Amino acid sequence: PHMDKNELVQKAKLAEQAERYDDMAACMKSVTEQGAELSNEERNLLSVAYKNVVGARRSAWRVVSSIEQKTEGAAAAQQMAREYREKIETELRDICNDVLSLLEKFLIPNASQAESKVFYLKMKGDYYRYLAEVAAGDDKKGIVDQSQQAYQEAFEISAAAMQPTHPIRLGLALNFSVFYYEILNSPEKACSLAKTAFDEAIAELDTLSEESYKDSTLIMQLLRDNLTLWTGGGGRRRETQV
Amino acid sequence: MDKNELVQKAKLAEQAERYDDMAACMKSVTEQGAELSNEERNLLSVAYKNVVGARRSAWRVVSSIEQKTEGAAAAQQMAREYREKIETELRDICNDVLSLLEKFLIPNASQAESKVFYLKMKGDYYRYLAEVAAGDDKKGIVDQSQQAYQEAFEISAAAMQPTHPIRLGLALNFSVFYYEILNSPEKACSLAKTAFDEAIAELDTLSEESYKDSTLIMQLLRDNLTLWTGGGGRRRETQV
Ligand SMILES: C=CC(C)(C)OC[C@H]1O[C@H](O[C@@H]2C3=C([C@H](C)COC(C)=O)C[C@H](O)[C@]3(C)/C=C3/[C@@H](COC)CC[C@H]3[C@@H](C)[C@H]2O)[C@H](O)[C@@H](OC(C)=O)[C@@H]1O
Ligand SMILES: C=CC(C)(C)OC[C@H]1O[C@H](O[C@@H]2C3=C([C@H](C)COC(C)=O)C[C@H](O)[C@]3(C)/C=C3/[C@@H](COC)CC[C@H]3[C@@H](C)[C@H]2O)[C@H](O)[C@@H](OC(C)=O)[C@@H]1O
Repeated sequence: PHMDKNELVQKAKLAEQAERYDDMAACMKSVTEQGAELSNEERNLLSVAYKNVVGARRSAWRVVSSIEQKTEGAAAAQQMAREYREKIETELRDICNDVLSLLEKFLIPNASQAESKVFYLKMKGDYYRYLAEVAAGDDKKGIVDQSQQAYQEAFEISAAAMQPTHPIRLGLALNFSVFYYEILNSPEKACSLAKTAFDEAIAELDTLSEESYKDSTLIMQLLRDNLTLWTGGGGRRRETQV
Repeated sequence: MDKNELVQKAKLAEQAERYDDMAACMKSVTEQGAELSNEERNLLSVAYKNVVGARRSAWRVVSSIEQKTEGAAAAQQMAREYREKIETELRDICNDVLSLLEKFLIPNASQAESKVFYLKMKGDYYRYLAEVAAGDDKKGIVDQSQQAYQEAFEISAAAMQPTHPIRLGLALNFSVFYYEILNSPEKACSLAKTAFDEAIAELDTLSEESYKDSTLIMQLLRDNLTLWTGGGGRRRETQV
């Protein structure tokens, strides 16, 4: 029925504890469709739910894609893997389009604060990036442009209105960096973006609050994990403190 | 879709951890009516193990939340109704498996090892029904599980080696059935200890490269024995 948003959130937390993320996503989708601005808690429940729904397809897509490449010497096995991948892609695009619709219809146009604006624009960039991961041929370029345009708009807002220690500004830099490295095949810009975001958070560490401490320090390590991974083939100088 | 294509897509779904797809593929193979190979048999069981295991895990999480929700009638009802929703999915899965066992797998089982596999499976999925049963229907569900386990137990005791992973796995689950469903811990321990002792008497067989599965089940059997027997004056163990 048309239930209260607190009732739906309660059901979403029940589904989250049971690791039933379809249910959790359906509850938070209904919360979004009521048209009221999401609280930080509801926003995070929505994001986590669809993170898990789409992630199951992305991990399965990579497994099947790898098998398709490993079986390229046999036509029957390769075609079976290809057709299974195409089924998974259809599920993947339907999920991404579902999230992208909720962003366009409810979340982005109703975002009244820069923090939430950046959150939803980063989400838009992420789910277009997930579409880019499985886009083939000539239709990839348009999807990549959509991802970049949302990331860059979120980056402009974030650079002007958010501290470098804010988890959303850090998470934006992390994923935008991955976009440059893996979608645009631009490792220099990807490393520059990751290194700058980390360094700026370190430089202004005194702006980090307790409520953002665990999230921000986690994402700062994710930034360094990627930099260390990418600045391989020589380099990755160890760090001291004197 | 031909038989061999279905099995190949089932293996594909297994690697992708898409167990609903895997179960659907092996159910279609089963419904073709021919006897399953040992590989196809294992694919079918692993598929439905994961499909039903997700509901059982979620059932226990939601049941616990529901039981801990005192003085919040609305929240407790919401938790119960969500558990009941999970229960319905769980029953449909078990009924699906039990129907496949009764219509195809058990009647077509040509040799003892297969008969024991499928009869153990029938005992297992009736046991899963018993875990969420109550009222009047539980007694009948429990009897169905015990009768399937018992026949598998008599066939395996007759025609299978004590080191066979199917016979060991039967002893593991039948003993748990006794401990947990029938509240017969001494029967449960004796069943588990006899199977463990009879297999450890052929320890050289268990060390062979082909007996990794029996080796795993032997760890579980002894784990339950340690859990159920002793555990009072035990001191922690080290190894220099
Ligand atoms: C019940 C609510 C749940 C679903 C658990 O919230 C998830 C998490 O929600 C918050 O954390 C957010 C957040 C995450 C944190 C980095 C988790 O950090 C930990 C474990 O310490 C991961 C999540 O996916 C989430 C919600 C998302 C993002 C992501 C948003 O892009 C659009 C990039 C930034 C990051 C932000 C929003 C984090 O603030 C919280 O601050 C976290 O609490 C902790 C651990 O401090 C909580 O684990
Ligand atoms: C990887 C998965 C696939 C390919 C589907 O096979 C699952 C597994 O299938 C076989 O193992 C069976 C088997 C299991 C073994 C205990 C797994 O052992 C190891 C070392 O991983 C667990 C499975 O669920 C399965 C198929 C089921 C049963 C169970 C059936 O009850 C009705 C009773 C005991 C056990 C038997 C049938 C085992 O022989 C094999 O012997 C295993 O191979 C090894 C190396 O142990 C393989 O991992």
